[PDB]
Amino acid sequence: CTGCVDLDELSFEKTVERFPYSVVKFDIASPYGEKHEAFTAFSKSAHKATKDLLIATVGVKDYGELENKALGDRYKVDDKNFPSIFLFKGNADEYVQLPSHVDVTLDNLKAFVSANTPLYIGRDGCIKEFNEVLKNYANIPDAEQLKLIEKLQAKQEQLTDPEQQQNARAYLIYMRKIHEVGYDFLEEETKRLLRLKAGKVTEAKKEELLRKLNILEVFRVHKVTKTA
Ligand code: NA
Repeated sequence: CTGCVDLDELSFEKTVERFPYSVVKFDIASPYGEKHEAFTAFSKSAHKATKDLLIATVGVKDYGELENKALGDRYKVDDKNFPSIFLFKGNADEYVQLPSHVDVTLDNLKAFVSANTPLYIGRDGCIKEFNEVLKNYANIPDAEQLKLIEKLQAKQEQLTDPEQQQNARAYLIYMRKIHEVGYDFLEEETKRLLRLKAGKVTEAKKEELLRKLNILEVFRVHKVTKTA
């Protein structure tokens, strides 16, 4: 899958031991289907979020020299019940396995990382360096809102990743609209977005809307404390 590093008997231990954390799916060689697609989606997500996590695959072949059988056997991977998902903590000796009962989904894989490492794969659309300064934005004073607009506008112009540049536009719109009209903007925009999301929409269009809804979520506050 895109971003998934496929490892073998020669590369596995050496590569795992060079990253702070690795998540490895052991499966048949040339895997396919729902769990693999989830692992693919996971690779994409993890990649957008961090550089300290290796996303890797090991394909155990049933043919010829049985490449990677020894590797599978080192970790006692149940080859009657592929795929098997492992998380390694910086070397090939210190690891945890994904319980065999847990469905191999994008959500469950994100959860696996966050339960077993200091790493966090955020929501699609989010930008961590924006989020870290935006807590409680709707409630802070106008001058501090304007300072943050100027700051994140400067950050946006430096953004080199195309998705982050697009997602930054939504952050800025929301920052400006909330500064202009106040927290009522959250409800307005949530209803607009949900009307769209409730229409007949393609998967791509849904993903676009969800990214807007995820960025807008950053602006929700538990309590409105600023005057409207
Ligand atoms: Na931008």
